[PDB]
Amino acid sequence: SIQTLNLDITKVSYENGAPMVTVFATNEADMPVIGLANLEIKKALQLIPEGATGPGNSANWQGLGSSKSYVDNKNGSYTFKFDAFDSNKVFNAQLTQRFNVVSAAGKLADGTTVPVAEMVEDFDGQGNAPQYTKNIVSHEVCASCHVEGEKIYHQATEVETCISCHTQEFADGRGKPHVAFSHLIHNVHNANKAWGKDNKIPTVAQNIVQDNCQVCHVESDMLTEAKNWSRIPTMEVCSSCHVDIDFAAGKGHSQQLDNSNCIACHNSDWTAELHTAKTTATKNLINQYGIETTSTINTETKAATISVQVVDANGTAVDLKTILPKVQRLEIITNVGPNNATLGYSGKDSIFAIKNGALDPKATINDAGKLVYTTTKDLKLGQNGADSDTAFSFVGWSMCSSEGKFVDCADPAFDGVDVTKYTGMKADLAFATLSGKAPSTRHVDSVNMTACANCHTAEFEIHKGKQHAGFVMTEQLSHTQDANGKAIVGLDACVTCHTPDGTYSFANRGALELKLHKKHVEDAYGLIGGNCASCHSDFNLESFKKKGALNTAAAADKTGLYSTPITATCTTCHTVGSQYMVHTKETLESFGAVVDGTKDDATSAAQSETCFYCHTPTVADHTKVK
Ligand code: HEC
Ligand code: HEC
Ligand code: HEC
Ligand code: HEC
Ligand code: HEC
Ligand code: HEC
Ligand code: HEC
Ligand code: HEC
Ligand code: HEC
Ligand code: HEC
Ligand SMILES: [Ca+2]
Ligand SMILES: [Ca+2]
Ligand SMILES: [Ca+2]
Ligand SMILES: [Ca+2]
Ligand SMILES: [Ca+2]
Repeated sequence: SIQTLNLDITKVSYENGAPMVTVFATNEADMPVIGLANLEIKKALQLIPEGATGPGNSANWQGLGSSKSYVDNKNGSYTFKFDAFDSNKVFNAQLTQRFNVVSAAGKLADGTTVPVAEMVEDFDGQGNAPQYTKNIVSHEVCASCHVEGEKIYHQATEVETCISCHTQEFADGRGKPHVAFSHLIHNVHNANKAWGKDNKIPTVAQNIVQDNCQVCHVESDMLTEAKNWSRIPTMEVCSSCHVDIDFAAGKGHSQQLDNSNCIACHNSDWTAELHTAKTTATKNLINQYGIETTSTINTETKAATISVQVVDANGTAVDLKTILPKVQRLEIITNVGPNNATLGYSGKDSIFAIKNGALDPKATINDAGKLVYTTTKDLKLGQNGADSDTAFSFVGWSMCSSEGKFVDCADPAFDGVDVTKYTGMKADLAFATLSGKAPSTRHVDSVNMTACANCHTAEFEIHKGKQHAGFVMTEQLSHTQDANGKAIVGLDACVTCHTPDGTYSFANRGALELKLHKKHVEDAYGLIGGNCASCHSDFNLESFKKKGALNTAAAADKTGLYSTPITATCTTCHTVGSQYMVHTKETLESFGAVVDGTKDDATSAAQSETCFYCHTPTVADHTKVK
């Protein structure tokens, strides 16, 4: 019923001794919410300033108590009192005061569902606006990866709440420096030491965050202490990833008995630059060059000719001969039928037109300076309906590089394993038709690269390594816009290899409709759970009408097994015969499905599934049935 619960602390009065704190609660339509039964001041705190506990030391939140004692004022406002405020007798009205207010998800008496809500607000010692703050990060950055509104590890859903409990005082009281939040947060994302009573090595977190400070530390003229990540070096925080130094013993570093001198040597400019230098340099290299690609079909040979034009940052022609010795790889993959690929993985046309500065004999650089290549595999154009009139070609490429500069590829046999020696560049996509009519294109309206980049960054070099140059996905291969006129960067090019017939093995669930789900349900569940909205804005259920069979298994003789397309898509996570699927194979067949059968049988029955008579999935709730 209630979609968003907003909370504001509207009044703080110390006239009776302890503070009386009034909270106003509204819904998404700014209407007052009456009847909250689980509202609480989870923490009352005050701010010991930067350096007060010692030179170079951080500011600290000192505890003043908590309260679940409030009156519902029957107008959207609620007033708290404290039964035992400041039991430690440390209250100081010269300090900034903070209140952390939480409302548990649940149902108002009338049965109205109410979602969780959390907030903090800061004041001076009389309830006016605060004079100074410790605002370094905000909850929004975590939501780029962790599902907004769900608990992050435990206890709460917003970082300010974690920060309000995991304080220096908290850590000191337990004799455990590592549980102070500014140590913990880096610890749990970095694999140099394990964490928890379970000794978990953060392998997955490390591979996503990659120690990149800017995924959480965003400079902003909203958070006045945002630059603290580089301006306040301390042994307590810096040791979270730098785990082998003993400052006390003077091992692996000069002896430092306190934090008095860290900033004198570790100046802010240096700390900020050093931790961000590699990603900054890589992003600079990626944006040095681009490509613009065309494809045409020879109406008589029915082969496709792909032409690639390198351009500079201003989009000005660069003759490929001039940078050829620095091109590490350029690869071109062509399939047919962008809505239901027809050639399979084994039947696709593919070539490394360039490897380590050298042109393949099948590719040439023409007099206008473009690379030109003509397909050699049977593209079977027009052999499978109107969609098969269209060939689509994916171009990926890389340039050799060292320490932020492009360099010559001096080793023709360089295998691409050492990713520090080259940079994947912006990939491209080109369409051509046998008929000469406009090309068909795949829907790109349900998932796009912007969603992938929330976790992997915009500079994600997909598949970079021994097997591929690294595909960087950008507006270069956009062919449509959203309702707002923003270019959509689709993943439709990936279908060149991620075909309905699978990838190199029929046991991989390689089709694109299955592969992203399989990889992420297996390895990203700790982050995403069942949150389809992590990737999807919508489900394009109409797209199923353009699909045929999808490969779902390998037979014992290693031949391919296939399912009708809706069943195939759902069963990636809901394996037939497992505890994750109630419908038996017999029942699914009674709904028109083919389950791990022949390609012919699955193709014939592809538009015979009755699943959507009952199932009405939306991204908000994919489990919905009539
Ligand atoms: C906000 C969403 C968070 C997050 C991300 C974490 N916490 Fe807590 N936490 C609390 C207590 C009493 C402990 C045990 C400490 C001990 O071992 O003595 C923890 C522990 C953790 C861990 C494990 C850290 C480790 O190195 O072992 C982690 C990763 C963690 N928390 C994350 C208590 C609280 C709260 C008290 C009201 C609040 C709020 C939070 N935690 C919030 C969060
Ligand atoms: C105050 C207690 C600190 C803290 C928290 C750190 N330092 Fe230093 N440090 C200095 C030099 C010349 C180096 C080597 C530079 C380099 O490797 O490029 C370091 C190294 C570090 C590290 C990184 C350790 C690593 O090998 O990765 C860290 C995390 C670190 N320091 C923290 C020089 C100085 C000083 C000059 C006399 C002073 C004082 C400090 N550092 C103080 C601190
Ligand atoms: C948008 C549809 C995409 C695409 C194309 C990819 N991702 Fe993710 N990803 C996430 C996590 C936690 C992992 C596992 C990391 C690990 O186990 O070390 C992955 C893995 C991948 C890969 C494998 C290569 C790699 O970098 O590990 C690939 C190719 C890939 N993904 C593509 C996390 C997320 C998200 C967090 C909510 C989001 C969103 C995405 N990924 C989105 C996409
Ligand atoms: C992507 C660049 C992330 C951002 C931004 C934040 N987190 Fe994260 N976190 C991320 C991953 C891939 C993982 C590992 C998940 C897994 O299955 O291993 C984590 C892990 C944590 C943890 C430990 C719990 C765990 O699941 O291992 C915590 C406590 C945590 N993250 C907290 C957290 C906070 C508070 C963030 C905002 C400051 C935050 N993370 C951002 C990826 C990313
Ligand atoms: C999210 C997964 C983070 C990443 C990646 C990095 N930092 Fe961080 N840092 C994060 C949080 C939630 C906090 C606590 C903020 C608070 O209000 O308490 C911090 C804190 C720091 C600090 C302490 C600043 C202070 O005033 O004491 C430092 C020095 C710091 N972080 C440094 C730092 C560096 C150098 C990083 C890249 C290697 C980095 N952080 C990444 C969250 C996250
Ligand atoms: C994990 C999120 C880290 C935190 C917290 C801190 N550092 Fe760091 N540090 C980290 C990485 C991944 C690297 C390698 C950077 C590179 O690309 O070379 C470093 C490196 C340093 C260095 C240079 C050491 C070297 O190998 O040449 C220094 C001097 C350094 N870090 C200092 C430093 C300080 C002062 C920190 C607290 C403010 C700090 N680091 C935190 C990862 C992480
Ligand atoms: C052929 C040149 C490919 C293109 C173009 C793309 N991918 Fe790929 N991918 C390919 C192979 C041979 C494999 C391994 C076999 C398998 O099916 O798993 C993959 C694998 C993936 C995975 C899984 C990764 C894992 O660690 O398990 C993902 C998530 C994936 N591929 C995604 C993906 C995307 C988004 C692409 C377009 C940018 C893409 N692939 C293109 C081969 C090829
Ligand atoms: C990113 C890791 C994703 C998550 C999380 C979820 N889905 Fe997804 N989905 C993803 C991709 C790359 C594709 C292929 C798009 C294409 O061009 O083939 C899909 C596809 C679907 C579909 C097919 C309809 C469509 O919109 O294309 C469905 C019905 C679907 N996905 C459902 C679904 C559900 C129910 C999810 C949460 C449990 C979910 N997806 C998460 C990527 C990702
Ligand atoms: C992984 C990306 C999934 C895809 C693809 C599909 N579903 Fe799903 N589903 C997924 C999860 C993680 C869960 C929660 C499991 C649990 O803990 O209970 C679900 C759940 C459902 C349900 C509710 C289960 C029940 O009580 O019956 C339904 C009805 C459901 N899913 C339907 C469904 C359909 C029709 C799908 C294809 C369009 C589909 N799911 C795909 C994960 C994933
Ligand atoms: C009505 C006669 C249905 C038809 C036709 C199909 N499904 Fe179904 N399904 C139905 C119900 C009532 C449920 C349970 C809902 C709940 O909330 O408990 C389901 C469940 C599923 C699931 C989730 C399974 C699980 O998590 O255990 C999936 C993935 C699913 N159904 C898929 C599916 C397919 C592929 C269908 C067409 C072949 C199909 N369903 C038809 C009701 C009905
Ligand atoms: Ca207020
Ligand atoms: Ca909030
Ligand atoms: Ca760690
Ligand atoms: Ca283009
Ligand atoms: Ca039909």
